[PDB]
Amino acid sequence: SSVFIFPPKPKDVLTITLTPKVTCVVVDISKDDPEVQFSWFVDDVEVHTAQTQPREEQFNSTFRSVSELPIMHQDWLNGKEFKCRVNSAAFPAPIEKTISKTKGRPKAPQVYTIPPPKEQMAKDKVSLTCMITDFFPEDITVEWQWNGQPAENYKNTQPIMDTDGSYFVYSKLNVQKSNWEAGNTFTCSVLHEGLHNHHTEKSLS
Amino acid sequence: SSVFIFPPKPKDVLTITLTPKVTCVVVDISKDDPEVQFSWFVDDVEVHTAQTQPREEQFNSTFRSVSELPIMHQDWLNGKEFKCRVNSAAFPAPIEKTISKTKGRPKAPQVYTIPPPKEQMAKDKVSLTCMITDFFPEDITVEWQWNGQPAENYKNTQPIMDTDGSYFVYSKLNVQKSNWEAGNTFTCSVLHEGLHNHHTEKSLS
Ligand SMILES: [Cl-]
Ligand SMILES: [Mg+2]
Ligand SMILES: [Mg+2]
Repeated sequence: SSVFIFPPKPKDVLTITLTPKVTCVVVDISKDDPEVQFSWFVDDVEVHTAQTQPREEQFNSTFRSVSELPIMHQDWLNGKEFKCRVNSAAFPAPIEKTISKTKGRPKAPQVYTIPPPKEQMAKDKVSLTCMITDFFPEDITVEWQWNGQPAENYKNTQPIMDTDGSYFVYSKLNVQKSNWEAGNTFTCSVLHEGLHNHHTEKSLS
Repeated sequence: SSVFIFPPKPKDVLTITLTPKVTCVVVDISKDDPEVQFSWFVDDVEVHTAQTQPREEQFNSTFRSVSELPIMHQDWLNGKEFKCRVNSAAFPAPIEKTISKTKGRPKAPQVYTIPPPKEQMAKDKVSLTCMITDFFPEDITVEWQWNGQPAENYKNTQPIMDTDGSYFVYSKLNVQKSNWEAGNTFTCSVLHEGLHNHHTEKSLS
């Protein structure tokens, strides 16, 4: 069992009413292993407000242990370091994991939308595209809105670093024929620390 | 000299990187009056992180004294009460002022845009309109964006309470002829606690 640590949801970090949290996970544990113990520190000073989930059997019959450290929005943006120190019997020494915002001047992303390619219109299931470029750091949230309501039928590619140090991402929203030309409006909502108001919208029809 | 207290900028309250602040002002002071002393409390417990400006001569030759209490975003949204207690020699007893978010379930505003009325197109200076309705509480920020850059040539009416308990606001963006039909894009950016992502955009051309 190897330990992983995850950044907070970019959306959570930017919305005052949400609660950003750092996540530590010990996956691939043997039903036989003793419960792992977690320990957290914010800038090398231990904190005691984390909550660790019970323990859940995953898809490969083994388990995972999740621990969440709720944090302050500002601490993530100001670059504080978050350390998860996990140990147990099945570990000679404890494993330590670290994570913190990528450092550098934030850069605002360029958000563009793309209506179905000329050649796809011939199908009975098309796809709208949101093309987000030149942002930094990589933390970003991209979602789609049908008219004004959520849309769960979309996929975002993981951010990739272009040659120049910035990142890009594509979001693909699928829509069974119809809708597109004759129908409801489609909006690409992006949240990033580099945007004016930290958020922006672009819509298609 | 009567004392006033002002809510934090709605935009400040909602953007994690901005610093919302409560403002106390003692306007109409006589050049002869002794410097007023301020005192703050958050939920009846005094705080000592406020900063009071020196003292500035206003438009009617008299002066004003401004004191700002930086606060936490959450405290404003969670309904905490902010009290400014000001005294001095020119005051028998001290004056106390209170302010805090209006209480009730937040309601999301409906944001619509209006292109110049048919009858105004005949002029060499038109006006775009952003019509925001059904929001609650009244704290809101409405701004305009020419393409993607700020616009300072706009006016927002103060929010008004409709019959049903909600509020509405109109924002008027003026644009010297041209632009409108043949030109750059105009966006109405609104920030409110009741919106998804706390923010939204509507554009015209
Ligand atoms: Cl926001
Ligand atoms: Mg099983
Ligand atoms: Mg003078």
